[PDB]
Amino acid sequence: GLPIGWWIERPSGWYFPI
Repeated sequence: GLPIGWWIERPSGWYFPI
């Protein structure tokens, strides 16, 4: 969802490690 966080997302962007 957001480039920042932990790793890449499914739809787009990155996600958080929680």
